[PDB]
Amino acid sequence: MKLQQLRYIVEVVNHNLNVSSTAEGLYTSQPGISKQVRMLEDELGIQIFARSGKHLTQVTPAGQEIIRIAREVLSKVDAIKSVAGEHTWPDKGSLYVATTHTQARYALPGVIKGFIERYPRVSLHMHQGSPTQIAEAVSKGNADFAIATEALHLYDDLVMLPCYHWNRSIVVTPEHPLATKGSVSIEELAQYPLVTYTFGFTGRSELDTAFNRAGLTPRIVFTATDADVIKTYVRLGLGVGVIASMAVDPVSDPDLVKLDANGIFSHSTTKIGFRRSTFLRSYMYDFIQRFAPHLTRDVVDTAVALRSNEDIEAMFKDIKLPE
Amino acid sequence: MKLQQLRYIVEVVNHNLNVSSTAEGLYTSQPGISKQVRMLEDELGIQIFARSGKHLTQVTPAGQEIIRIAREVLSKVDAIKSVAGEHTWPDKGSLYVATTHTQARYALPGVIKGFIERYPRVSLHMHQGSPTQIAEAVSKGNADFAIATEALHLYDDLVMLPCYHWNRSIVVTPEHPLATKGSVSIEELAQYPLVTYTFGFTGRSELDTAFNRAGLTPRIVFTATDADVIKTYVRLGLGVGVIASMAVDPVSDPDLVKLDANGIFSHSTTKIGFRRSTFLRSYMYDFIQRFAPHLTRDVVDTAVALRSNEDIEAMFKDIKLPEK
Amino acid sequence: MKLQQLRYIVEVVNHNLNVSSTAEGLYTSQPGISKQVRMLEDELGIQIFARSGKHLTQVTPAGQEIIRIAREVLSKVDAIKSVAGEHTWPDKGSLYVATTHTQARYALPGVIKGFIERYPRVSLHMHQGSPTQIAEAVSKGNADFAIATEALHLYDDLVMLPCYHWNRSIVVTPEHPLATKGSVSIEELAQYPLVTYTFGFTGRSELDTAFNRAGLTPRIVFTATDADVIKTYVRLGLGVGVIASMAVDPVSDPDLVKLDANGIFSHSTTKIGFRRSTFLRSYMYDFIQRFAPHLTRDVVDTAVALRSNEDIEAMFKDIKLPEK
Amino acid sequence: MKLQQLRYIVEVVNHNLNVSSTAEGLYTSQPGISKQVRMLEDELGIQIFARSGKHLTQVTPAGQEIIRIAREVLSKVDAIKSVAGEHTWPDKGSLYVATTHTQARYALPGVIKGFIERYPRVSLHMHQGSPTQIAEAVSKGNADFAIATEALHLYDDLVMLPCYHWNRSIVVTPEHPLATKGSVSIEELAQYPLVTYTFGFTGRSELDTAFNRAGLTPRIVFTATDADVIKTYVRLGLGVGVIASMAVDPVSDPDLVKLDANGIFSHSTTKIGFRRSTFLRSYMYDFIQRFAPHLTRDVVDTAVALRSNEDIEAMFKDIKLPE
Ligand SMILES: CC(=O)N[C@@H](CO)C(=O)O
Ligand SMILES: CC(=O)N[C@@H](CO)C(=O)O
Ligand SMILES: CC(=O)N[C@@H](CO)C(=O)O
Ligand SMILES: CC(=O)N[C@@H](CO)C(=O)O
Repeated sequence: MKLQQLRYIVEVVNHNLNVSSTAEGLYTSQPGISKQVRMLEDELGIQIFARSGKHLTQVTPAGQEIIRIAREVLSKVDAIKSVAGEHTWPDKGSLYVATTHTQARYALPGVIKGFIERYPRVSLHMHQGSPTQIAEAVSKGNADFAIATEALHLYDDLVMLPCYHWNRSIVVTPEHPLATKGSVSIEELAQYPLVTYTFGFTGRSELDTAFNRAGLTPRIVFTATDADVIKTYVRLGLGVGVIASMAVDPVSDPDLVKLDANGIFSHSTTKIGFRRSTFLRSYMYDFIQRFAPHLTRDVVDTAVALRSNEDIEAMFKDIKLPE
Repeated sequence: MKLQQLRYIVEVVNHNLNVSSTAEGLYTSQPGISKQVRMLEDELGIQIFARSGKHLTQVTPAGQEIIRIAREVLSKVDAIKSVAGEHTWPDKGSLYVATTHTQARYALPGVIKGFIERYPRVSLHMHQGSPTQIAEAVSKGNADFAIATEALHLYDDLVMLPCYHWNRSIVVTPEHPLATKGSVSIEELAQYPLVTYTFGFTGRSELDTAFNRAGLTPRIVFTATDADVIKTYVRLGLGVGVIASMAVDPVSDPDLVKLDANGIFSHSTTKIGFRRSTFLRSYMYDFIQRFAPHLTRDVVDTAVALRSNEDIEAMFKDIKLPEK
Repeated sequence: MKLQQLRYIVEVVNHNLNVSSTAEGLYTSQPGISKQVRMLEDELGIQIFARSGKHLTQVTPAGQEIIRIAREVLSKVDAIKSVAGEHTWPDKGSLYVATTHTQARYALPGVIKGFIERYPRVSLHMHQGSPTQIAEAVSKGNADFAIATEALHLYDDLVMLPCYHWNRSIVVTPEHPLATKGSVSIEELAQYPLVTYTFGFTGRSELDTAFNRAGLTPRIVFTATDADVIKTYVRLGLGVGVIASMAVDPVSDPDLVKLDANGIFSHSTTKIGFRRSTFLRSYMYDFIQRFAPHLTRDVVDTAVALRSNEDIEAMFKDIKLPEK
Repeated sequence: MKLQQLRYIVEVVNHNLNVSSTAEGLYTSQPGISKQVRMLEDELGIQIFARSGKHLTQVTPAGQEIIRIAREVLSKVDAIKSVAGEHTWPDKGSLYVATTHTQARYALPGVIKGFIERYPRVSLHMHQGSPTQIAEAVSKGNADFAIATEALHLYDDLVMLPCYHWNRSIVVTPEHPLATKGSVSIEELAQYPLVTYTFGFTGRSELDTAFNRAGLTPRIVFTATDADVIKTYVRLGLGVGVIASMAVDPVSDPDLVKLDANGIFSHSTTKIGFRRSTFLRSYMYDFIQRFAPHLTRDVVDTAVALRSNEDIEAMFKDIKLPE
């Protein structure tokens, strides 16, 4: 059978079985129509229309099922012509970044907003994880980039690109013995129960270093992997939170008290990282310099071309990285 | 657009993008098909296939949508001719079923005999195969029904009707250690070389689940599609078969012991099923009911109007189906 | 054989066969560990690891068995110390839970507050992650409990206790086409770019099933592990989010509309679970009951004595769990 | 803690809390035992044994749980020493053959019985399928060999190794108008309803050829992919079966009647096939010559070395292949 026959029998019913009126609507002749209809009935060996004279009188019981399915065939062919084009698919590439939650929510949404404007057909996949985990996916071949924010010793066999420096705040409820006070100390911090990151104390971290040096041992009551849970947890009593300062601002967090701890702990450096055997696509270079605006193609190319991350550190020695 | 163009592109996929093979298949020539393909591409404004040189390498994203719809169009066309058949002469036509060797050999022979006796002018065609091939046969228009025994996620796009639940046996030669000793644990079973289906272990079968639960890995020496090959292999040494309990006959299977493996592996469910676009002729409703007594005509049509195989399951929630 | 040797080989696997990384991790030196490893190999008469030059390339079949057992041995050792803790001072210790961002942010804060109030000398450690990482944390001894929201086949080796059923929402900016129009079909949804979890589409999730049923393929522009990232992304243009309905607040989520996607995707089930080898301290039973009221102590111990998570399910068959 | 401590406390309970008797059984001294026990209790900070004098009096409530788990630790360590060796695993290789059911049940069980004796650590995987399917897996990379028994036009881009020739029988029930008769004909075959293979009639097959040439059209009532179902189906009435002669023998099939059809249809040739880009392992060469004993390594090497299957056909031109 042909699509055309199907069109003709549906149309003959739209026009109330008037074949002459069918012809005018379809820009053809009554013999044209009638030839196709009769050919279809011959092919199928069943009458789709009852006739009395030359005249169509009605659709036969069987014809009614054929016309119903025929209407479905037509509708589907339209649907074929409606199938959207190759530019609706994001198959121009895929970028897999392993990073932190604060980085993805307070840092990168400003970058993501850009990368997607430029590359609307590259798909973007932000995996989160402990410093340990972040570093493992890059090695394993599961991730393109690694945005290490600390414990950068784990990101060992990877290019290391300094992006900025960050500082740990102390967070407390408004009513807390620290909420009204000006500056606070290491000794009188360790006095309180501590709420911080799950990987915060490992035996080599900075939080640790500041307690081992002071011969103090802190009382940890709650840890989480994500800062937003540390903060939600501090909607309670006596605990003291120890997270990134960028994880708290008084606009979103008016129910909390952000409080300098800049002179209490050493500072950290969020680097970006990736395997050396990875062809840097355009969208890759793009993400890097969207995150850190000084990591322009040339800087990166100049950076990777070297032999050791010591040499990149050497390279940025006397340049004030952002804060 | 033309039906022939939709046939051609569907057949190209059916033939694994091998256009020389397609052309032999439809008794025309490669240039005939390519011209038709390219015109469709031109007409739609969409490449259906990625290309290399003279080779087709893959169906594109957009091509995939177009092709899916093309498959529906052609199945509708075959429904038109089936409706005419039904009205012209109800007791005359053909039924194609795709299933496994065990279903054919042990669940169907009776059912078939009955049917052929009632419908001597209906030709019946039984394809045997793996879950993947059963799904394939229904997809390429080679089969009206699937009778599927496991891996039911391969049939989410079909209407599938529950038939019965079944369980597996461990089966060995009478010498074998497990014969003499009582019941068998997964830890015990894991220490021997396993004989089972090619789709026995897939990463997500009932056999996988039992082994993942115990944190064990199976030692697989021999697989086959057909439970009957597997059964001949066990005529030797240490190998332990893992197959359906109904593939073994306490009478006509005299050289094999049949150990209770109901407590190692969970049961599977056998379903019979079709594309929603298949016109259900009277002999087809009969075939379903003869295979599965509780699938009366109203039960079927009731089941077809629902949205999901999960909704169909719900229909049968306050019933207990046969165990086999 | 020595405990230290079993620690070492387990840690080598935990560290992805990276022995330099292992050695840094346990504050000793690579030669220390290699010597211990090789001696174990020598003692057992089995290479645990395949090697290349100075590199470990994979764990061998036999090595895999040995390692699985080694993991049990070490968990038993930690059970000994947990029992001593329980008897010496019940209200003092640590609880480690691994779960998703939404569980932490929206199902736990209350539950936690209650617990910390009753047990001020129990430190609580909440790891957030993907189904794969939740399973990983319990396997490497980093977590006492998993609260798993989907992909439950990743936990066949744990005792898992049903908590509640949950469903997903389609979520968009108020401009978006779908806002204005009524209910949404999968065919409609498939025509937009999707925003969902990194484990949203796996080949066997609830999202896959809905799409396979309709014969459609999703256009995935953005994934993230955390429902909250996904929610910030939808502050833009066309992208349509597919996430849990409880990750969205008709109050504190004011820039997003929440479309009924209960009729596109089937529900999932949130379970809480542990290795059978974990000694259940009193505060742990409390944590379970506080999270899931119907998991009383007897219900738990009743559930642990059963053989399967499927048997556990059966316990709850004549009950209807909470929907969230 | 150490395994040794665990051993000591379990053993002290096996010996009914007599430490001196424990020492003799373990070839050590009472101070030896007692040092480890006390060290464990110190590590755990809980008493495993109640004491009255120097004497053990009983296992404490907590000690009873520790000794129970300790017994489980010991048992597991034994289980480690019981883990079977690398020679219990079939990881020396895997062979994926795509063939027919008759071939796998009446032909290859004699070969399989051999291959497994020689290679007990190569796993063997027999996939079955329509001639079409058999040929597709080889191409796709899912199979190592293809044992085509007919429609060898599908096995196009593959090495083709003739193994033997086979002939189609006719099968019927004892009571059938053909059961007592001697020889039968093409015309009076087409008189009956036909039970044969699902791919039997394609438009190029031999069954076809013999009917197109004779200007006859047969009445097909039942097809199956497997011969055993064709035969089981012929436990009925009037149908006539058309399958391989090797698929029927009067020992297994006494309820049937096998009946020459050698002069009614052309003969077929079961070849073995494989991609040219496939390194023939030892177990591969082995299977080929176990199936066809004349396809010895040298024959195969001599066979593949050529350029066209026409040349292999040329090569076997005047050699009587088996039957
Ligand atoms: C800047 C940042 O994201 N810091 C981490 C801490 O490593 C965080 O998740 O807060
Ligand atoms: C009951 C049944 O047919 N089972 C399949 C395997 O799922 C078989 O072929 O034996
Ligand atoms: C209800 C829930 O927690 N769902 C997961 C996804 O399965 C989430 O993180 O949102
Ligand atoms: C020899 C053989 O196996 N022949 C096929 C027919 O192609 C069969 O399955 O009987």
